[PDB]
Amino acid sequence: KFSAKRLPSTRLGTFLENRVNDFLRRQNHPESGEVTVRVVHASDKTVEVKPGMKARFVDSGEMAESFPYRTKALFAFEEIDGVDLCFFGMHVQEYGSDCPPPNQRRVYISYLDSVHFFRPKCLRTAVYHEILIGYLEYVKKLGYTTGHIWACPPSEGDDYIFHCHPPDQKIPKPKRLQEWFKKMLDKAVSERIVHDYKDIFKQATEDRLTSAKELPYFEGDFWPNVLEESIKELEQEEEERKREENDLSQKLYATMEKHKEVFFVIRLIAGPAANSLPPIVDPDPLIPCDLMDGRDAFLTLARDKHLEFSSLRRAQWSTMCMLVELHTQSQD
Ligand SMILES: CC(C)(COP(=O)(O)OP(=O)(O)OC[C@H]1O[C@@H](n2cnc3c(N)ncnc32)[C@H](O)[C@@H]1OP(=O)(O)O)[C@@H](O)C(=O)NCCC(=O)NCCS
Repeated sequence: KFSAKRLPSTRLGTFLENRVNDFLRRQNHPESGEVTVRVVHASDKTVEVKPGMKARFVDSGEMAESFPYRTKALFAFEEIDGVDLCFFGMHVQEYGSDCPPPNQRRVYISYLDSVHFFRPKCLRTAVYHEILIGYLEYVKKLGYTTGHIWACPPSEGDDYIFHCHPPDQKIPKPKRLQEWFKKMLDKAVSERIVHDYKDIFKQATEDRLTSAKELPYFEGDFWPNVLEESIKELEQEEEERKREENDLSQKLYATMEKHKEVFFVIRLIAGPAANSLPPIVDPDPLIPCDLMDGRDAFLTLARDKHLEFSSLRRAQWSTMCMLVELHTQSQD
């Protein structure tokens, strides 16, 4: 059988689904189904500093040329009427205790995506939040100190993870998505999972950040590209001054303040306890899976095989195909 449940389990997946199903049992809703969470990709990667920053800080020996991280893809499924539905997906980047500053003991949510067919409807959002809170709960247990989120909804017609969303699934505007993450984080705060959280601007200020090299630097994130753009801005200004004869940090602080409400810095472990921690040891094995290495492969598979997630029934058929692919691609 190629069911969701028969996908190879992990500590992380097991931890998440157990949290969600305990939550569902507590709600005792007659329409809810069993939820399965599976990590379907785990691999070692590195993000390398782009030219501008390498020139400024890497060649200077002030900053590592690259940072090692593990990427994970995980999906949540719901069984209803004995039928699998994939309804939530998320890719994360995890920077371990071996990672150089400024990235060590940090996790970053690359992207998350959903299709709105969870049953019952009235528990959908709560379940998403339980997945996210459990994730923060879990990495906090392993010893990561900080979580990072870039609250950015997809542009018109773009799919983050699931090809062809339901036409009537509304896409939240920035402010709504922002409030959504806050509600999730506030729950995590009341559960003493999250210590506190701040926008990127307030965090930098409190941390007394003085140099771009101090900003966490993640694969595909907003900040490495604004830094490259900022540096080219400096170069062109320098050229203006050249003609006339014939600060990075202040550019960054300015950009940080401008877009502060989109970027969350989430403190899992703060203060002293964040300083005498054992190495991070991840009990889960690597999980090679070309289909789920970042998001393009699955979008591409979906397009190629016409797997839409645009209705409940289309989503379930697509879910079956995805699962068959995940099962066979694993098999040797
Ligand atoms: C982020 C996400 C998982 C949240 O799903 P959610 O828990 O159902 O919350 P939403 O904010 O989307 O929807 C909540 C309600 O607001 C409504 N809503 C959403 N966007 C809206 C909009 N632009 N205008 C008016 N209403 C909107 C929804 O219809 C929903 O109504 P309902 O509860 O009465 O059914 C989902 O919106 C999603 O998958 N978005 C695409 C990917 C993404 O944005 N990822 C975040 C960046 S990493």
